[PDB]
Amino acid sequence: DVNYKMHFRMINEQQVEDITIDFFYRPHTITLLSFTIVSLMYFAFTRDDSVPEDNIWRGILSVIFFFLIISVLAFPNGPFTRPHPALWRMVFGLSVLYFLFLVFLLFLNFEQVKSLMYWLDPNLRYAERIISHFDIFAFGHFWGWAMKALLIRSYGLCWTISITWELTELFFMHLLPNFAECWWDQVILDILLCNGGGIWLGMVVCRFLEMRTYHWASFKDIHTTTGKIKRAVLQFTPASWTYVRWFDPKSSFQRVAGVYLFMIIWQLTELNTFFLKHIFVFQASHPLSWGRILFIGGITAPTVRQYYAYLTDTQCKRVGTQCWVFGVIGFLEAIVCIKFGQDLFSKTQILYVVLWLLCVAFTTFLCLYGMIWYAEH
Amino acid sequence: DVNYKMHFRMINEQQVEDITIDFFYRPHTITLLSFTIVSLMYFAFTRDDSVPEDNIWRGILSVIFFFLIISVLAFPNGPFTRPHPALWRMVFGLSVLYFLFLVFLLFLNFEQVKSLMYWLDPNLRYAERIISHFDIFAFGHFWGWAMKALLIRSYGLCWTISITWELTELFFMHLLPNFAECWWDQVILDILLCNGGGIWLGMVVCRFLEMRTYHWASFKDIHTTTGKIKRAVLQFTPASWTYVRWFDPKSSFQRVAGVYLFMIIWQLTELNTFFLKHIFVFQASHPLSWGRILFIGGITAPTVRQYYAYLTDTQCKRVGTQCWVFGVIGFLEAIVCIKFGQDLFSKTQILYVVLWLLCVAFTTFLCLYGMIWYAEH
Ligand SMILES: CCCCCCCC/C=C/CCCCCCCC(=O)O[C@H](COC(=O)CCCCCCCCCCCCCCC)COP(=O)([O-])OCC[N+](C)(C)C
Ligand SMILES: CCCCCCCC/C=C/CCCCCCCC(=O)O[C@H](COC(=O)CCCCCCCCCCCCCCC)COP(=O)([O-])OCC[N+](C)(C)C
Ligand SMILES: CCCCCCCC/C=C/CCCCCCCC(=O)O[C@H](COC(=O)CCCCCCCCCCCCCCC)COP(=O)([O-])OCC[N+](C)(C)C
Ligand SMILES: CCCCCC(=O)OC[C@H](COP(=O)(O)OC[C@H](N)C(=O)O)OC(=O)CCCCC
Ligand SMILES: CCCCCC(=O)OC[C@H](COP(=O)(O)OC[C@H](N)C(=O)O)OC(=O)CCCCC
Ligand SMILES: CCCCCC(=O)OC[C@H](COP(=O)(O)OC[C@H](N)C(=O)O)OC(=O)CCCCC
Ligand SMILES: CCCCCC(=O)OC[C@H](COP(=O)(O)OC[C@H](N)C(=O)O)OC(=O)CCCCC
Ligand SMILES: CCCCCCCCCCCCCC
Ligand SMILES: CCCCCCCCCCCCCC
Repeated sequence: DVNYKMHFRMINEQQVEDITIDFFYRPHTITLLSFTIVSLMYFAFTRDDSVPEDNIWRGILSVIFFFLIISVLAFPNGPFTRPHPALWRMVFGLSVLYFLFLVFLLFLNFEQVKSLMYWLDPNLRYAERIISHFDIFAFGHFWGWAMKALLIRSYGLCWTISITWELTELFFMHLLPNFAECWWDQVILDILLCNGGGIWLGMVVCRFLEMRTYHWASFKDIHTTTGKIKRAVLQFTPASWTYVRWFDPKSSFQRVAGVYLFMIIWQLTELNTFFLKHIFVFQASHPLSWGRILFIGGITAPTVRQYYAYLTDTQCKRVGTQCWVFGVIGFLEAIVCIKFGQDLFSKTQILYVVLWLLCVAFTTFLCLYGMIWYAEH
Repeated sequence: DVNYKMHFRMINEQQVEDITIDFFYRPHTITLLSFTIVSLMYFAFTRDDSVPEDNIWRGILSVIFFFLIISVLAFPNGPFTRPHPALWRMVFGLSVLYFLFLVFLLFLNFEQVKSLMYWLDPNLRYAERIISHFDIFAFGHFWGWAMKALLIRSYGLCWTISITWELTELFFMHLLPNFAECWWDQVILDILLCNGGGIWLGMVVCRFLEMRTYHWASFKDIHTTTGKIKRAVLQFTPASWTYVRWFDPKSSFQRVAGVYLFMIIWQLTELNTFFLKHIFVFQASHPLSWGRILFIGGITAPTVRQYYAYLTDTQCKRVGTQCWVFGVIGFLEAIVCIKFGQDLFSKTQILYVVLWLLCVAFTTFLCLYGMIWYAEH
């Protein structure tokens, strides 16, 4: 009750501790009101509004910007408080915008969605060997895996997800057999080098952060210029690292089911990315692909932390709002891919779709024994 | 600091006191997660999306519906906690929807706004004596004035703004001289009966509610059926009524200028209503006209109590988020009228627009002496 609302406030709206420069946190919401009104007056009395399409585009951009401002004013900032809670409020505002956009798309038919996508960018309408495969997107995949390893902190989770998803991508070759590819490309380059290296780097960084002691001093008290610069740059780094062990030695059935649902939703997000790219046929270099991946990772970090907090802490009896929104976003992307994807499906074998559900369950069951037996030894 | 955040929480997120039926307040945000996903699955796989135009309409309704659900989870509930804080989160969720809508319109040109309005309702494109003037809108205008009187509790405000607006509504006859009307339409029917009668009814309600003692008991503890029914209907009535006195006997210049801004923004909302009807031609009977007045009426109730809290209590050092949004909405509607209204502007004398600014200042200055001198006697 009294603790419940406080325990949930530690998941939704984490407060900033040890505020030295009070200027950075004192609200000035009336100044924000004046700024918004004056900006709208300028953009309404000086802008040129003779072109319809550009008017619609700029209106959409302005609506997004001022929804971000409203999110700063009202929305919660998750379990994170660096560099500033306003940033995570803005990320939550983007999450809500995306969730509503996905809600809208479920009512338009395929022709209307295609027309909207062509409106977003008209160019869509027209649309040894080891060394060559490395690219910027391999860099992105590796760094995303590193961030996931940082946030999850379990080899038996990240590796299970990596192997399962790589095998699913290999199995879904029949959807797009035109492209010239081999199993080795999506086995070695991904499981061994990209995903493996990302997981290793993330794990070593998490190990460092867990045993690092945090001695955040006031930016004002520091005297030397190099010290001030170091304090400024180190702010973007986390101020603390929670001790994340998913599997208790005496874990109950509820905890195992929670971790299983976590892994299932992770694979669902990977599947949503794959099938969105497949159905709406934009290249990986297109902003609608890598921008969405970046946004999903930025959502994923606080969502992972909130899901861990809800699953472990027995005092927390409400799931955080960002984790809720991420769950809705993942499931709505799955529904969108289902609804708009019946054209490419011919003789769907869900027998493989059932297959990793047991294979994840078998592996998350060996994770228990692999630790329960190791706990004895 | 510690009190500041606590005191602002009393304006933004008022908590429910003496919770007896805990069922009505226990969150079930995972059940709300399963409800939306299952709801969209039904509307995505069973609905017929062959009509391009009706898909956009139902999509807009769905986005609005699922922004209320997000607003229930995240947005604050103002200074009000009856009949349930969720309702006042949905009412806030409409304010953010409406405020962002006005941000969009400030970039569209007059042809697109008209084209958008005809889309909402295609019928817009084509578009003794005392007893006869009474109508349903006189009922609304009276009850709107009665509702305001509850939240203000001062004759020297509700009458100053009633008198000075009715003369400003009457002075604007030159803008629309086609309609056959006389000065006595807005002199006896409104100033004396509609507005004057509404204020009197509103004031006697406050006189009752302020000296009424509140003895809210458990709904379960009540035994008789008539008592249970009486308790249920009585929930929609307020649980408490704060003693509001705008003018302190020793009021400072910051307080007088605080009330002066309240009087000015009140006219602006009255001025916005008159103009956007005149600019975008639609009659009062249209749902685009009376629908907006009902929404602004519901928005006004928490905004007045948040503005009063900010004005008086020296501990409150942040204006509530609902009072912030209503300030932006009341101004964006004025910018919208200015940008799209230059066609009717021919030889505008802002001399009368300056005129009530002094006339309100003179009357809000006599309100001081009218109370300061009465305080001595
Ligand atoms: C057609 C296809 C065919 C194949 C289909 C295959 C189907 C396969 C089968 C799948 C079935 C799996 C069933 C698992 C049930 C778990 C129940 C359980 O343990 O309860 C709880 C956990 O579970 C929860 O409820 C947690 C919150 C979830 C809600 C937010 C969603 C956001 C997700 C985003 C997640 C993040 C993802 C990040 C991504 C990187 C724990 O019990 P509790 O007592 O509530 O917890 C105690 C804690 N308190 C309450 C005391 C504080
Ligand atoms: C230029 C723009 C305006 C400038 C002034 C600004 C004022 C802004 C306005 C504010 C008032 C909001 C009400 C708008 C009036 C509705 C339009 C109308 O007359 O059409 C009726 C809708 O009848 C219904 O069935 C209503 C369904 C639920 C309500 C949805 C309304 C939109 C969101 C409101 C929810 C609250 C959100 C915030 C509230 C502020 C009848 O039409 P229909 O039977 O649907 O006929 C089908 C034709 N189409 C439309 C499908 C093609
Ligand atoms: C071209 C046309 C020509 C004609 C133009 C005519 C121009 C006419 C000229 C107008 C000039 C009037 C200027 C007066 C400024 C005085 C300010 C003042 O005293 O500060 C504060 C009040 O003022 C505020 O700042 C309050 C919050 C306002 C922001 C939210 C707006 C929402 C409105 C929604 C209104 C709802 C309406 C509902 C209606 C039914 C008080 O001082 P403070 O020290 O901050 O307060 C102490 C308390 N704390 C801080 C210690 C806690
Ligand atoms: C660009 C700024 C450079 C860095 C300037 C700098 O010194 O930042 C310090 C401030 C916070 O200063 P404190 O050390 O009191 O808060 C810290 C808190 N008590 C804790 O340790 O948790 O950072 C921000 O607000 C965010 C700034 C960035 C806004 C995007
Ligand atoms: C401009 C943005 C710069 C990037 C800002 C940045 O990295 O800081 C975000 C958080 C900071 O975490 P806190 O210090 O608030 O607490 C942490 C919390 N108590 C915990 O338990 O971990 O770190 C991550 O999530 C790092 C993962 C990658 C995130 C992308
Ligand atoms: C339809 C319900 C009929 C009325 C049924 C009824 O008995 O309501 C009681 C509940 C709350 O009951 P309490 O007296 O414990 O809370 C009140 C608090 N202790 C106080 O006094 O402030 O009211 C609602 O949630 C109303 C939601 C209505 C749905 C919006
Ligand atoms: C379905 C909706 C039914 C209508 C519900 C209704 O009337 O309740 C809303 C509030 C109730 O106020 P509280 O009891 O939360 O506290 C009051 C606060 N502490 C104070 O200081 O006043 O009353 C008004 O604003 C009445 C004005 C008219 C509002 C339209
Ligand atoms: C949480 C962070 C969200 C970041 C969103 C990234 C989207 C960027 C899109 C850029 C498009 C550029 C086209 C030229
Ligand atoms: C705060 C309460 C908001 C209520 C909004 C009222 C809008 C109703 C519009 C109904 C249109 C009906 C057209 C047939």
